[PDB]
Amino acid sequence: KVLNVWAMGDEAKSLKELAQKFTKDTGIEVKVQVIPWANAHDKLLTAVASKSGPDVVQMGTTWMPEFVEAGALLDITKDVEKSKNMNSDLFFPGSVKTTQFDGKTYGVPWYAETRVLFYRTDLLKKVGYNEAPKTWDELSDAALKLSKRGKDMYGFAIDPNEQTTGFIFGRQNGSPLFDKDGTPVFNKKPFVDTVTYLDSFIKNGSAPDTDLGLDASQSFGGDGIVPMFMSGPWMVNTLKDTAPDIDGKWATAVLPKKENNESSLGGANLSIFKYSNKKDDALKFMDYMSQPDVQLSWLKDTNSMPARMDAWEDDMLKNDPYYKVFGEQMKTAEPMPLIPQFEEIAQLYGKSWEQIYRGGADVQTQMDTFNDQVEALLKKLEHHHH
Ligand SMILES: [Zn+2]
Ligand SMILES: [Zn+2]
Ligand SMILES: [Zn+2]
Ligand SMILES: [Zn+2]
Ligand SMILES: [Zn+2]
Ligand SMILES: [Zn+2]
Ligand SMILES: [Zn+2]
Ligand SMILES: [Zn+2]
Ligand SMILES: [Zn+2]
Ligand SMILES: [Zn+2]
Ligand SMILES: [Zn+2]
Ligand SMILES: [Zn+2]
Ligand SMILES: [Zn+2]
Ligand SMILES: [Zn+2]
Ligand SMILES: [Zn+2]
Repeated sequence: KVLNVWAMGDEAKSLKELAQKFTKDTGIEVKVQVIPWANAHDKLLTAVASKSGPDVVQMGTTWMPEFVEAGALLDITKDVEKSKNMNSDLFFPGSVKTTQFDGKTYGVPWYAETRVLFYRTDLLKKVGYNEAPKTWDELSDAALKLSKRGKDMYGFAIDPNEQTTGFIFGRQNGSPLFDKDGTPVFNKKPFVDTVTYLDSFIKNGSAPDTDLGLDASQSFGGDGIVPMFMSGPWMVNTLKDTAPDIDGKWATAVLPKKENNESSLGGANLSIFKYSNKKDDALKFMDYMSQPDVQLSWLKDTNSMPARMDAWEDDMLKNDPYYKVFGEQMKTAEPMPLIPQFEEIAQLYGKSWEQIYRGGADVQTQMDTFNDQVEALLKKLEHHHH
């Protein structure tokens, strides 16, 4: 009788609260189970293997490729086209891409995350920039200048464990990452030149090449040791809460442009488990969560940005100087390639990046080795294919 909803994390307090309001509204009873992130993969596969699980599941966008192939997620194409609040035109195009496979829809975008430039407005002004850097040459130039402030002063952070960063810059320089035949092209000139460009901030001392052990407040606040970096919407909240000393001294901006300035697109979708016996009630719970005002309540309780475009007509987003920039970036942002072993490929990239920035490898030779590893990884599907 009760609609089982799987949410991911340590806590699902805010969703329980919206689920209790949904129940008061619809007479639909909802039980939210909290699945720790390090158990969700195997928990969901177990549900598939046992043809028994929740009715609605929170799906990280990068997990969609594997759970669609695994048969975990119901084809809801027909149901969402005739819905009020779940139609694909109502969501950011990149969020929509994460739901669509062989022309079919396996979920509804719920909340979206994209990566923007965080910068110290006073520090950029100091080195001659009235606005955020707008191009790769400016990001390079502004960062080298900021690094000459002092001994352990920097200009820009390249996070060596951030999976998106390499590929976001690659696409900006016109790498498609995989060609039309699915062949990896990490060793071709648009991607190789991108990695040379990222490597230049390390070699020139404008990006840290070790773990400085600074939290965001410590690195970005104060004198602004690392005065520019890239992050998601969660960092707005963190800076306001942990670095009040820099109030009115920082902003977000859209990423600097090369051929384009497009960012990554991630977050979560709501999907129906394939063997749900309550599809009707699942679709009703999902359509409530797709309503603009619920997306805005969710944003207030958890700072997750709406995937529903109409929510962005609210003043708390439209006219917020931090979040409006995430809204603009969202418009053209592109999910990381939606294949089941992307996270492995991100990881191989991480290692190659390390061999360059730390071990001084040649960029072209190292990208040749990386491209060969991706090819090998793709041939034998050791993980995540079904
Ligand atoms: Zn919470
Ligand atoms: Zn080109
Ligand atoms: Zn060093
Ligand atoms: Zn807060
Ligand atoms: Zn609430
Ligand atoms: Zn408007
Ligand atoms: Zn585009
Ligand atoms: Zn290492
Ligand atoms: Zn060379
Ligand atoms: Zn192996
Ligand atoms: Zn894995
Ligand atoms: Zn394994
Ligand atoms: Zn897997
Ligand atoms: Zn496959
Ligand atoms: Zn399987």
